[PDB]
Amino acid sequence: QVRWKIIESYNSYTFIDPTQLPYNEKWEFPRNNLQFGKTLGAGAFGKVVEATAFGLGKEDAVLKVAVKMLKSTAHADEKEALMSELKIMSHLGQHENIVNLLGACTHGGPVLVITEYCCYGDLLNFLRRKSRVLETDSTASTRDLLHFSSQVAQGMAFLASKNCIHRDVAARNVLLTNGHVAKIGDFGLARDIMNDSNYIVKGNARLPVKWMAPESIFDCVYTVQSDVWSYGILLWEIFSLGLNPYPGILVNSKFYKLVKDGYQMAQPAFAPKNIYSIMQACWALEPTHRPTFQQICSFLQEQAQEDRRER
Ligand SMILES: CC1CCN(c2ccc(CO)cc2NC(=O)c2ccc(C#N)o2)CC1
Repeated sequence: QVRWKIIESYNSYTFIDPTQLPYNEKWEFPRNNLQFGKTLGAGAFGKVVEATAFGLGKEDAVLKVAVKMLKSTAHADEKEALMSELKIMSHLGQHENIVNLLGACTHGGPVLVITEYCCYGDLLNFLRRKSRVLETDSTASTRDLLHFSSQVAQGMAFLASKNCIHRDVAARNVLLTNGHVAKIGDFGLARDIMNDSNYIVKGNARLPVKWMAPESIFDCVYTVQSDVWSYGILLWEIFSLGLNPYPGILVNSKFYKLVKDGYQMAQPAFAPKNIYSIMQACWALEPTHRPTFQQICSFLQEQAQEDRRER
């Protein structure tokens, strides 16, 4: 699969899986006080649209928001997934680098999940635009790339503390909001996975193989340490300004043997040695030897301090 999921563990402790048990009427919002705007993006089962929420939250501010919903294509299994996402997001609590849940409309019509809106779009395209610009005729700095890396590492650290796995860590799934601050969220339902060649067919599913840890690919094992590997690939995308992972290499038998054998992409053009060390660490074949997101956060902080010390 490729959706957020609370797993069982006991640093962090799983007292309960929000998925089981019905939903908390604690997030209900007036389906009327919502004016649908432009369609931010759409997928196979649903879509997410921009909108204005009148009187949302304590501060009755009329802030801009994003609204996810299903399509005709969505059946039962599809409806459950949306409710489950809702249940997970209502249980995770808020964080500055997560696309936070703001409300929902589960009565008097189709289910609508309201979350924060990210005015600048996804990171991958932001990166690709700057790089294209590099062949000059706003210019990202090492600090800029470090911040993106930190913000995401912080979001992932938060998820990990809640025993929540992401499963689709990639630059395409990193959004940029005010101040160009990065945020992560479950965007599967609005992801056109069936027609995105980055998602390889595995019979009963479509998986982002180039971003997946070996154990997840070969043993269907998904843990927080699997997400760490994926984060390593994300770092490579960030510091190469958006090149596709394993450039020119197709996903087939050869590929699997390569990753299985310990093959690792080369250091990206804009990554300092220290940052490539993070990538290499994240790509340890043995999950237990990979760093935790907090360890990544603290190391990244050190790189930001030294960079500043340098000015
Ligand atoms: C899968 C894609 C994720 C990013 N995407 C946006 C594109 C551009 C902009 C800037 O106008 C914003 C986007 N999205 C959000 O702000 C947002 C909040 C929650 C979700 C969900 N799902 O998408 C379209 C769908």
